Amino acid sequence: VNPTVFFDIAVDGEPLGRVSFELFADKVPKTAENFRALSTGEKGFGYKGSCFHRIIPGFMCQGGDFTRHNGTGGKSIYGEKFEDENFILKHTGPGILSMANAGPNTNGSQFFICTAKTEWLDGKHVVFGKVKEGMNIVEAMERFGSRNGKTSKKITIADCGQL
Repeated sequence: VNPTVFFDIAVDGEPLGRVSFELFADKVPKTAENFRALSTGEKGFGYKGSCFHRIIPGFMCQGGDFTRHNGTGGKSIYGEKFEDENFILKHTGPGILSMANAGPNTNGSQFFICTAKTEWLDGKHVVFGKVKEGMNIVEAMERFGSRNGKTSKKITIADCGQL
């Protein structure tokens, strides 16, 4: 059965809500397992305490950089990077969960939640999940963003894990 993880989001330290994701381990098992193990911190590191450093309304909320907190760091459980598993799944609309990267086969820990349809990233970013509950909480994160991505308040993952 496809695993389910959750984020407890905080805005400048104040609780905001819970976002839960369905990870399509059946279709992208390696990518979904990385994200799952970073949400539980079972490898010693992960997402708990990291932030959403780049939020663009109408585009996507991006986070997952738990070593440099600005988009220049992060690492997977398999090493500093790992390959593109497949591009079966498409960026069909809001709620999609896809992996960020700096070129072919450079996936680490940085993901982005689509707040819109982003079909131009098909074949370039691996889709591996979707928001299951708390899409309202993601839309509340979006309003603390800006056209260039700098957030007006600190959006953090106060807690994460598996359900």
